[PDB]
Parts: sequence; C-alpha cells; structure tokens
Amino acid sequence: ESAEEVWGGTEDLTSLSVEELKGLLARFDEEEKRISYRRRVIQGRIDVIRAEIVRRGGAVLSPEELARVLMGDV
Amino acid sequence: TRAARESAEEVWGGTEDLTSLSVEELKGLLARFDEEEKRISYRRRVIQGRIDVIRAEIVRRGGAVLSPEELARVLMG
Ligand SMILES: Nc1nc2c(ncn2[C@@H]2O[C@@H]3COP(=O)(O)O[C@H]4[C@@H](O)[C@H](n5cnc6c(=O)[nH]c(N)nc65)O[C@@H]4COP(=O)(O)O[C@H]3[C@H]2O)c(=O)[nH]1
Ligand SMILES: Nc1nc2c(ncn2[C@@H]2O[C@@H]3COP(=O)(O)O[C@H]4[C@@H](O)[C@H](n5cnc6c(=O)[nH]c(N)nc65)O[C@@H]4COP(=O)(O)O[C@H]3[C@H]2O)c(=O)[nH]1
Repeated sequence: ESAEEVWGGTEDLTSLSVEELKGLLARFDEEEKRISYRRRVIQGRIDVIRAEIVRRGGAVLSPEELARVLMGDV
Repeated sequence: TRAARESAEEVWGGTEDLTSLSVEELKGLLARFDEEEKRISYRRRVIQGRIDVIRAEIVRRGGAVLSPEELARVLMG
C-alpha cells in the first residue's frame, strides 16, 4: 500500500536507502507473481475458448490435443 | 508459486465449464476475457518495470550481499 505512493514521490532512487529498496522490491514482487499468474491463467483459458469455437460445440479435449492448444495452436 | 494461488480467490471465482458454453456464448466470453488480459498484461509490464529499476539500483550500491557462509547453507540444505 505505502509502496505505491512512496515510489511516486521519491522521485529518484538515491534518496532511498537499501533497506528501504528491499521493502519496495518485496511488496512489488508478489504483486507481480500473482498478476502474472492471473495473466497466464486467463491467457490459457482464452486459448481453450478459441479452440472450442472451431471444434463447434461441446469439444471434450483429449490430453493429446490440450498440449497443442496450450502452446498457442488452438 | 503458492502465495498467488491463495490470493487467487477471484481468478477461479465464478468460472464455468467451457465445454458446456454454446458457440454463441464462447464468442461473447472471448470478448470479455480479451479485454482484461490486455489490461493485466499492461499493469504487469509497468510493475515488473519498476522491479528491474529497483533491483538494478540495489545491485549497483549494496546489492544482494549474502556471506559465502550463509549462501553455502542455502545450497547445502
Ligand atoms: N492469448 C494469449 N495472449 C498472450 C499470450 N502471451 C502473451 N499474450 C498477449 O499478446 C501479447 C504477446 O505478445 P508477444 O508477441 O508474445 O510479445 C510479447 C513478448 O515478446 C514480450 N514479453 C512479455 N512478457 C514476456 C515474458 O515473460 N517472457 C518473454 N520472453 N517475452 C515476454 O513482450 C511482448 C508484449 O507483451 P504484452 O505487452 O504482455 O502483450 C502480450 C499479451 O497481451 C498467450 O499465451 N496467449
Ligand atoms: N513469448 C512470450 N512468452 C511469454 C510471455 N509471457 C510469458 N511467456 C513465457 O512463459 C514463461 C512464464 O512466464 P510467467 O509465468 O509470467 O513468469 C515470468 C514473469 O513472472 C517474470 N518476467 C518476465 N519479464 C519480466 C521483466 O521484464 N521483468 C521482471 N521483473 N520479471 C519479468 O519472469 C518470468 C519470465 O520468465 P521467462 O523466462 O520469460 O518465461 C516465460 C516465457 O517463457 C509473452 O508475452 N510472450
């Protein structure tokens, strides 16, 4: 929370100390871990939604075809 | 890879069986999902942009200093 604002008024980084950067880094890292996770998940759910469109209906996908779809070829 | 799944109470919130959705609805869901995907990938970009900037500054001055002793224990067990 305090990370979003301090990073906006801190202007340049030398004004901070190392043990303060370790703090900004920590609270910005996991926010990136879960935003990237949430990203890859919905990105994968899009490849199966688009793949579903071309299989015309209730396409149950064998573990064989899921690999192809998840790479990008839906 | 675990903390994300815990706070991911909204990523699998009201999801539906994609093999049950009708062809018409799939296109309607593709639109909604395509908009959040492009919005989370931007916030992702600007965020990881900060991280690289702050990680560079740290390494520049003090850095990830880890005494060869403690580091050995990390690699050992
Ligand atoms: N449906 C779907 N969409 C996807 C997938 N992966 C990425 N996208 C979306 O489409 C764009 C992908 O561009 P790219 O040609 O992979 O081009 C990417 C890629 O070249 C690079 N990039 C971003 N993150 C990474 C990463 O973690 N690793 C690598 N190697 N390149 C990355 O930055 C470019 C722009 O990324 P963004 O701004 O996020 O823009 C991304 C994102 O909005 C996927 O598997 N499925
Ligand atoms: N072509 C393409 N491939 C993609 C894209 N998004 C993800 N990938 C692939 O999927 C892997 C996992 O990405 P993640 O789970 O978001 O995990 C990512 C993400 O969390 C993070 N990352 C990616 N780019 C940056 C960056 O510029 N700064 C920081 N701090 N982290 C980054 O590190 C991991 C990157 O791992 P990579 O070795 O790049 O490995 C990436 C890359 O191989 C994309 O848009 N386009």
